[PDB]
Amino acid sequence: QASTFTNPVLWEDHPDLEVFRVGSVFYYSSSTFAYSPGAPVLKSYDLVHWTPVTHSVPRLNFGSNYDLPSGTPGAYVKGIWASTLRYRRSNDRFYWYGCVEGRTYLWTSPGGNALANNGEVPPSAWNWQHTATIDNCYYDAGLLIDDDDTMYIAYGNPTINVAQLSPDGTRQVRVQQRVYAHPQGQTVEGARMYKIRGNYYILVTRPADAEYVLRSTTGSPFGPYEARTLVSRIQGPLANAGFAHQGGIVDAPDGTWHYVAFMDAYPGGRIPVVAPLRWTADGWPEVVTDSQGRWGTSYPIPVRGAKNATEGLASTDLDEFRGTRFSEHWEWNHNPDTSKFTLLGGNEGGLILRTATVTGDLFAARNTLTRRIAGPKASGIFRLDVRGMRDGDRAGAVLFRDRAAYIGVWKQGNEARIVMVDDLRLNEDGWRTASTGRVAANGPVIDTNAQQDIWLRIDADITPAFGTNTERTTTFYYSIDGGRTYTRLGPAFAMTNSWRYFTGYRFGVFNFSTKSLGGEVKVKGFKMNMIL
Repeated sequence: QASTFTNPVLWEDHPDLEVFRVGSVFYYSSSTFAYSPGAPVLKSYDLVHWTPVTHSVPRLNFGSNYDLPSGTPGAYVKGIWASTLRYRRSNDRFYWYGCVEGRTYLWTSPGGNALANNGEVPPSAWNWQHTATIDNCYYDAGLLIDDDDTMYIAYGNPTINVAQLSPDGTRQVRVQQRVYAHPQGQTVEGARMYKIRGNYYILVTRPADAEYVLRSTTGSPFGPYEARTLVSRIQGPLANAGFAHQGGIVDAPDGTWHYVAFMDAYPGGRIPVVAPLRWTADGWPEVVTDSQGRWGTSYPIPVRGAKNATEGLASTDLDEFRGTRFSEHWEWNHNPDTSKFTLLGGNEGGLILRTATVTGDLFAARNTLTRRIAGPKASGIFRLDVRGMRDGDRAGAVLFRDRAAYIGVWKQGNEARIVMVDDLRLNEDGWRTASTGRVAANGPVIDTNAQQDIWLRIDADITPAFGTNTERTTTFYYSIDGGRTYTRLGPAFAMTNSWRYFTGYRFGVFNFSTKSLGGEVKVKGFKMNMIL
């Protein structure tokens, strides 16, 4: 058995993390902006091996922009920002709170008696429902369920506030403003709140390079709070990925604490790293560094020999869209038009994407289905049947972000042709479309037999390059011999290192029309291979 682990623990974009433990299970909640479903939950038995198990927000309920009714700016880079999740033992219910455009939304799910089953939730038990809307802006919320079952939320920017909730968690009953302000006027945010051995602690970030630990000086959850540095511009564990910051702390079954932070590993996104904590005699947590004062590239494993938790498909497992619902790896760009896709299900599987939007702009198209890229290098392959495309349809495999490119098929009259398109751009100023794309290369006309089984492959390099002037490249390929041989199409595509869109690069499949609705493609399957 492995006795150590290496950082990062998961090389996939899961930002604004919250972590906690129920029995033997660790849970991890991340932010997802306008991707739908939102607010994924991952589980691990050891803080190292994570698997996605549910989403707290099955359809984004924050207004009609989230349905992408009429093109950009839609709700791009709005939606779910840093939010919070905890498990309530007393009623066996998970509570997810997230502030979206000035209001805070509560989504809850029963836990299938998790408290009594060592923290396990049966897959069939998850059932997330919109439970309340609180008309308070809990920006960068951190929920605490206190030992007496009173619920508190720390929040704010650039100073921290603490609100007390009603017993059912649906309204605010008390608030203390400005429980912490930095004495040199520095901005703090990213609150996570804890009750630990009789005391209240709040973890906050100084964006985007430091984490401070606050502790209540009075013993009251309303503070006031004083601060110590947890990390500040710490080196490691990865180069060209900004600094470890934000995240949260959690204890293992053996009682040892750990700090789970994330790095700005653009162009891949923001990815978790883990370090042990020790506690000073006066009750402050400190990061255990390597012998050189760095966040270690490797540490002892927090929990040893724990079977991984194969609850559904792994990130790199072939997915032929079998059974009743999407695996937890998939999220749509904005809420999907549910009338325009079909998960066929059963042993054969297959996903039908009927065109949902008439547009010349990929960023305006409904029903683009996306998933995270695993780093540092990965190949995403989609296998399609495109015989059902109609005149004016465009469909394919997209490397999806604010600067995007795809390999796809364009159906014009009775001609289906493979194309590579680049220069698909959203303006960072307001997220309106800047460019609807350039056909960088034409591939072959494909006959009906090739249309029946076309494989489109994206080789993405997400090796961190944040804060450098080196842009990583992605290359595109197609196969019309059943995935045996691939042909490179088009130039290498340079990827942006910008943080402004927040979400990392993703693999996606899209299908829209420039002329009229009616056509469809079938996605037979997707596979991600790690490029070693």
